[PDB]
Amino acid sequence: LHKEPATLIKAIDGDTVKLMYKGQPMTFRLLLVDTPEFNEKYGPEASAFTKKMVENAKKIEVEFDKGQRTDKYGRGLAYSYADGKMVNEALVRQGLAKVAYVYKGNNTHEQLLRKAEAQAKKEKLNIWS
Ligand SMILES: Cc1cn([C@H]2C[C@H](OP(=O)(O)O)[C@@H](COP(=O)(O)O)O2)c(=O)[nH]c1=O
Ligand SMILES: [Ca+2]
Repeated sequence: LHKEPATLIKAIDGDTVKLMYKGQPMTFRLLLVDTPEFNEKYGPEASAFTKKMVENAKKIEVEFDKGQRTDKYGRGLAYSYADGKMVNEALVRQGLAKVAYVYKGNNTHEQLLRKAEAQAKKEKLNIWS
């Protein structure tokens, strides 16, 4: 897998963000995670967490996995990094997302994320509290 550049256009919610990628605006949906919707418990906290992470970053990157790069809604499917830190993993590690939507061929970072979820759950963090 390869990191590629992108620039923040707008935070949207915990697991979706609007980025400029190859010069085009796209909504990205973060691979392998599920945040609560804004309307649901921890939803605002997930949204706040991702927002700060992407807004505070000097450098945003996206990393596609080996399989589909866009979903049925035309959202980009990627791992995203804020100054070298994976947003996907960080959400899970904080108990603000569950590992989810694990599809064959787009799951390179599955076990990394499951390990973070296990640590979050052990800490009884947020969603696991
Ligand atoms: C994360 C992810 C979601 N999706 C689709 C599956 C779900 O379809 P449905 O909308 O039919 O439920 C939806 C979940 O996204 P959200 O959690 O953003 O709603 O997005 C993918 O197809 N691939 C993916 O890797
Ligand atoms: Ca969601």
